[PDB]
Amino acid sequence: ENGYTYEDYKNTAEWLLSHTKHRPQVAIICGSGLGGLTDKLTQAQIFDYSEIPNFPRSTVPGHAGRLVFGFLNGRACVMMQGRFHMYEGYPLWKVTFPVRVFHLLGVDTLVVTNAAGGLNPKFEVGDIMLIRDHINLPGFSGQNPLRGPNDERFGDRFPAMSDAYDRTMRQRALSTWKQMGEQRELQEGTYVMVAGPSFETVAECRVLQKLGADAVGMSTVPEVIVARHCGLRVFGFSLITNKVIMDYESLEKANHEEVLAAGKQAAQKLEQFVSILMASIPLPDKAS
Amino acid sequence: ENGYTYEDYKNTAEWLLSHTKHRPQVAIICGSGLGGLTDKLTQAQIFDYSEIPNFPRSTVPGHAGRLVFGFLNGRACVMMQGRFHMYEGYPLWKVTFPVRVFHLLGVDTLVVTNAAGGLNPKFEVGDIMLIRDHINLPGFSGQNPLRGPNDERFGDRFPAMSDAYDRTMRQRALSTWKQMGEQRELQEGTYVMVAGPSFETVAECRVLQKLGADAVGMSTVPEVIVARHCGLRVFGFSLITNKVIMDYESLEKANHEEVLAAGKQAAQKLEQFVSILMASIPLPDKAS
Amino acid sequence: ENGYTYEDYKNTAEWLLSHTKHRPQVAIICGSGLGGLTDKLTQAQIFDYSEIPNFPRSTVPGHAGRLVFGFLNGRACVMMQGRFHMYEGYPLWKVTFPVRVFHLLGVDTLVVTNAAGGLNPKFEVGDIMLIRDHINLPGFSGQNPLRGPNDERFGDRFPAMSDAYDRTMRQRALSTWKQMGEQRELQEGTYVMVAGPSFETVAECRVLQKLGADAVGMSTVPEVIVARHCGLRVFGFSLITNKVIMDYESLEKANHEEVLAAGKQAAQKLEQFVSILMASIPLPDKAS
Ligand SMILES: Nc1nc2c(ncn2[C@@H]2O[C@H](CO)[C@@H](O)[C@H]2O)c(=O)[nH]1
Ligand SMILES: Nc1nc2c(ncn2[C@@H]2O[C@H](CO)[C@@H](O)[C@H]2O)c(=O)[nH]1
Ligand SMILES: Nc1nc2c(ncn2[C@@H]2O[C@H](CO)[C@@H](O)[C@H]2O)c(=O)[nH]1
Repeated sequence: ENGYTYEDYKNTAEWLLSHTKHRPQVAIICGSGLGGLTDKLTQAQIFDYSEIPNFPRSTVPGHAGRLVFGFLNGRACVMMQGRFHMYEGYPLWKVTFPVRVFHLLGVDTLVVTNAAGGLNPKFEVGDIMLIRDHINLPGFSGQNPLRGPNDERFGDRFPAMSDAYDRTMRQRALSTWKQMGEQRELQEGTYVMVAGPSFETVAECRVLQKLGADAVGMSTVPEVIVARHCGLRVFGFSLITNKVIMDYESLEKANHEEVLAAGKQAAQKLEQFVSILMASIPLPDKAS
Repeated sequence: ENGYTYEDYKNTAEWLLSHTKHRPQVAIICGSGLGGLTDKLTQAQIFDYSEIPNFPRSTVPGHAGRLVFGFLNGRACVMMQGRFHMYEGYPLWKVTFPVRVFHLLGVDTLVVTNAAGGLNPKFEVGDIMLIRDHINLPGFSGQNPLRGPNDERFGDRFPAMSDAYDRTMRQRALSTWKQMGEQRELQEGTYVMVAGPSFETVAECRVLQKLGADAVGMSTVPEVIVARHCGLRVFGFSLITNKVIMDYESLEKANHEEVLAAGKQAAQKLEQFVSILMASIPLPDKAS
Repeated sequence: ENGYTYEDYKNTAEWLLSHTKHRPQVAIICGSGLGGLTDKLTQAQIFDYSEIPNFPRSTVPGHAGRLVFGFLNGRACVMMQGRFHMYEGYPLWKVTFPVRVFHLLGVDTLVVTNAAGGLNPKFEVGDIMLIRDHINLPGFSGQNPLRGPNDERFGDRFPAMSDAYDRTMRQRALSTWKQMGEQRELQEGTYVMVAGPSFETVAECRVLQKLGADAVGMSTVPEVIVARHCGLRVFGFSLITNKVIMDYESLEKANHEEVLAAGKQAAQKLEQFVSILMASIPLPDKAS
C-alpha cells in the first residue's frame, strides 16, 4: 500500500521483465543465513535491489542485497537474498513490495524462509520448522502490510489467512523430508513474527509460548500476507537458530551473532531441502 | 488528537449545528451491514462526510459514507453510516473524529455497532453480542485514539475504560431483548479489536480466545475510547457474522464477502433492537 | 534512531558536559510522583529539557520538565524529573533520547522508576516492585526504540534483553530493603509496558495477568531497551499506585488522579530507598 501506487509495481515488474529473459515461477525469500541458497542457481542473473526501480534499497546490510533469478532444480526462480524487515525501518509496504512485484513477474508460488528462536522446548537448535501457521503480533496492532486502500487488482480487502501456508506443500515436504531420509522429521509449528530489533526477555519468551507460537522471528509474516492477498501459493520454513530462554535459570543466550547455526550445514541442509522441493511445486504448465 | 486542533472539532460541530435544525442526543455508528438502520429515521437529514468540513471523507467504500440525523423511536439521533477503520489507513484520530464532533453536537450517548467473528464457540453465527468489555490490542502497542497531548476540554489524560460500556444499558437491553421475547437472550462478551484488513489465522484465532475475547472485530474500540473520554454514555452490540476457525480441521471460512448474515434479517433484527433501545436511553430532559 | 543522527547525541552530550562541571555516573529517571527524589541532591545543577539542545521539550506537563545533576548518597548523578512517554506523542526515539545522551555523558548505570498498576493480587497498593523483567507489548508490534538502522557506536543490531535488569542490583536491593529493615520485602515482578493514555479495562487487565505481567505501566521499557543497547547496567522499581480491577464486581478505580500513593511517603520511601542503593551501584573507580 501507501507510497507505492499500483503502477509503481507494474513499472518495476515490466522493467525487470525487460531486463532478465527469465520468467520466474517460484519466488524464494532467503532468510538470514540461507541466502547462500542462491549459489544453487543456473542461468542466475543478479539484480541489486538498488538497480531495480522502486525497489527498497538495502539499509546497513546491503551486502547480499540482490535479487537473483535463474533456476532451481527445474523451476524458473527468483531468489531474494537478504529480505527487508520492520526493524530496519522499512514501512511494511516496502518490506513486502517485492512480493507484489514477484506476482506481477508471473511468480505463482512463494517459498519464504527465516531464522527464528525456538519456543517449543522440543525444538533442538539446528532444526527446520515447516511453517504451518503464524501469529501476526505487529498486525494485531495495525502493522499489517495490507493496511490502506485495497487494490482489487491484487486482491480482496479482507483476504483470509486461515489457510496461509499451503497444506499440500506441507505434506509434499513432510514427506520429502522423509523420502530423502533425514532422521528427525522436519518439524512444524506456528511462527510468531515479533518486530523490534532486540531479542525476547524471558518474560516475553513465555507470553509467546503461551500465545501458542513455536518459533519467534522478525519477518516473513508480512510477506506471507501480501502473497496470500495476491493468490501466491505459499509455504516456508524456519531455521531454529537458537532456543529462546523460557527459564529464569537463564545464564545463556540466543543472540544473532551466535547465528552460527545459520552458517552451519544446517543452512546448507535447509538449502538443498528447499532445492528439492522445487520438484514438488505445481508447474503451472502441468502437462496433466 | 494530532492533525485536528480542538477548534477543528468546534468548527465542524457549529457548521453541522448550523446546517441541520436537528440537535442529536444519541450518536449511532452503524457497523457493517447494519447501516440500513438509517432507514428507520424520520426528519432524516443526510450529510455526506465529504460535505461536512474537516470530516474524514470515505475511502474506497464511500458508498454509504453519510451522516444521517433525524429521529429514532423518540430520540433525536445522528447515525453514522459506514464508520472509519484503521485498516483503511485513517490515523485513529480521524477514525474517532466523529465521536468528538458528536459530543460537541450535544450527543450524550453513543451506541456503537459492528460485525465481528465468533470466538466463543457457543456463539452461533447470526447472534448479537452486547459488548460488555473490550481488549484493545492495537492500543497496547500505542494505537490508542487518545495518544498525543490531552485536551482537558474533552477530558482527562488517563481516562478509565474499566467501565466503558454502560452497565445500565446492558441491563436495559438484556431485559429489552427479553421484554421483546426474542428466544435466544442477547449474548454478551468481550469484543477484541484487531486491525489489519486480513482475517485471523487459526493460530491467531486461538490467542484471541486465550486472551479472553469472545468476538473479534476491526473497529469500535477507538470510538468507545474517545467517547468515554468525553463522557458519552456508551453501549454497543456486535453482530457475530461468522465463527472464527479455532480448529485445524479448518476447511471452512468466515470471509467478509460471506457477510450474508450482515444482510440477513439478522441485520434487520439488530436494527429494530437498536431502535427499541432508544426508549431506554436516558432522556437528558428526564421530566423526573 | 530516526530523527536523531549519532552526532545529535554527541552535541547534546558535549553541550551538557560543557555546561555542568558534573560528570554523572548514575542516570535516574524519576517516575510519576517520585520526581521529588530530586530534592535529595547536592551540587544540584538544573537544566530544563527545553534549554538543552536536541532534548525533547516536555508537552503539557513541562512542570517538572528538568534534568537535575548533582549527587546522590555518594554518586555523581543526573536525574530526569518527568520522563517522556509514548502517549504524549513522542516517537520512541525521543522518549529514549535521554538515555543515549546519558551514556555519552559517561553514565554507566541507569535506575528507572515508574508508577504502575498492580496486576498481581498479592501486590498491596503502596508497594514497590523491583523490576525483574518486562513484557514489551508495544514492541511486539514494532514500537521498539531500536527500530531503524542500528548504530554500532551505541550497540548491536539485535541486543539481548533476556538479562535487562541487572541481577546484582536486584540482590543488592532485595538485601538493602532488608538491611534497612522495611517489613514487607521489596516485591518483584514483570513490568508490562502498555501505551495509550487510557487505563486498562477489566478485560485487558486479565490478558495482562495471563501474559504473566505483575505490574502495568506506560513507560520505562523503551528506556531499559536503549540503555541495555548501550551497555548501561540497569535496575528499576515500580511504585504500585493502585490495583488493576481484574474483577467484574468492579465498582472501584485505579485512575491517575488517585495517584495519592505517588504523593505519599510511599513516594518518599522509594526515594530514600533509591538514595540508599547509590552505595550499592559499582563505582567505575572500584579502588579494588
Ligand atoms: N524474535 C527472535 N528472532 C530470532 C531469534 N533467534 C533468531 N532470530 C531471527 O534471526 C535474526 C537474528 O539472529 C533475525 O532476523 C530474527 O528473525 C530469537 O530468539 N527471537
Ligand atoms: N477480525 C475479524 N473481523 C471480522 C470477522 N468477521 C467479521 N468481521 C468484521 O466484519 C467486516 C468484514 O466482514 C470487518 O469490518 C470486521 O470488523 C472475523 O472473523 N474476524
Ligand atoms: N497501564 C497502567 N498504568 C498505570 C496504572 N496505575 C498507574 N499507572 C502509571 O501511573 C501514571 C498514571 O497514574 C502513568 O504514567 C502510568 O504508567 C494502571 O492501573 N495501569
